Amino acid sequence: AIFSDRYKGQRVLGKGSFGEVILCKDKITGQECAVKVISKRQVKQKTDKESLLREVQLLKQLDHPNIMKLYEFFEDKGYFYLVGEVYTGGELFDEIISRKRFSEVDAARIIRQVLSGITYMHKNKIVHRDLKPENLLLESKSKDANIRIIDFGLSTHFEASKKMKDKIGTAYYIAPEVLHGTYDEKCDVWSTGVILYILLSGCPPFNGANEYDILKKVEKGKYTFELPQWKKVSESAKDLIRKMLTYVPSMRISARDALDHEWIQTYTKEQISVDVPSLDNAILNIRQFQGTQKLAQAALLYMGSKLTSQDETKELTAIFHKMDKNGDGQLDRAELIEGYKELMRMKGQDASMLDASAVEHEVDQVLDAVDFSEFVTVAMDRKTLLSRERLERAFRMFDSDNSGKISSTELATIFGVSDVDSETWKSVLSEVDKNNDGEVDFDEFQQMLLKLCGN
Repeated sequence: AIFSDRYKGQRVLGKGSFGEVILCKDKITGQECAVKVISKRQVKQKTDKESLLREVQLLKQLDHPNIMKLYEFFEDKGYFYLVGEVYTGGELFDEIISRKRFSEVDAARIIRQVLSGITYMHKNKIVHRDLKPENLLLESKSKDANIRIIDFGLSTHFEASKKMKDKIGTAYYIAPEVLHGTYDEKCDVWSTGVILYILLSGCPPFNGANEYDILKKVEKGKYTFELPQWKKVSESAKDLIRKMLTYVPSMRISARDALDHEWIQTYTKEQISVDVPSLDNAILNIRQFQGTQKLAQAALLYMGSKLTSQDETKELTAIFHKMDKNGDGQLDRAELIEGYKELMRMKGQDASMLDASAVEHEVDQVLDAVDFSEFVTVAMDRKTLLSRERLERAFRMFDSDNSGKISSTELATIFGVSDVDSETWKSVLSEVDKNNDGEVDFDEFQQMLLKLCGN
């Protein structure tokens, strides 16, 4: 069976671990689904094909309210397609930052859900390994929505990307034993402990100015509850966190036992809410955390889209250059589709244009922009639109005081998370604005990113 015979792509949902997520629709039943499209060229497998098929077959038979359902699985020469249910509530942390109040009751409800999902998957011998806030989606846009964990069991069969645009955020949550090579399901308890620590304080327990510094702290495994905002927190919560962030995995609490912990039992009850305070400083610090992570990520995706744009601009120009037998006056719709399809056929059938019919429609959207090779320039900047828009929006969102500016200190934090060399971005700043006075506006920030990706 072929994926594109059964599903049509509707909208690009965005970048995930190992590939893009596409909103797709079943061509017969009209059923909407979220499809993760994993390119075999960017991601190599680290297990034989048979063991992947076996795990896929198992996953299709599993069901739990806090686990993203896997419906179907397809493979062609270029891609794996993981077809699952659509959730529209967005990422947990994005919902949390919009709240005005947040308490240990709210935290405990969240963590009980995550642990319930984890406990279930561990019973079926499935480990996540890459659990992080972006893998926690809410089922709907309502309040106190059900949490669905995504990407369970991918880690085992696909080696993670070494491109930093894909690694953003990963270092805070990885269990030390995963770094050293010997790990088991207890690594998911660690990651959840890290997430809980951030929920209650707004700051990562293992932090640093870049990936390496963070990984160094994880590997030593030492963390503290010294920050002022921990005074607001119960001793039971801190005791659970200590057990989840226990270094030696055999001494670390299981997911199932974490569910029976006093903190979970006490704070996931209805009447306790009337005598529990709101963790305002935690909400403030998580807002800062989330904004920073989304801007850094948007910056890297913007640089990546620009490099992809420049690659494809030149490739598509040459394809038409060849197809054209003689001179200009050669913009022929069928030939444009043939050339755009040639561009795609060289890489395969990508996520944004899964079918031959997807290219025809895309060319028409470009032509409907440009009446009846000006086609190339319009075609490419439409692809990067979601990156430019995401960048500016992430910039506005990070600029919470609406000052229009990001400070030098904020740039150091943003580029550190982005793993952009310190001496490099400072040099780029001087070329953009020679007389800058310790801050950049959006255009200046954008100019820096362009220079940081050879433009």
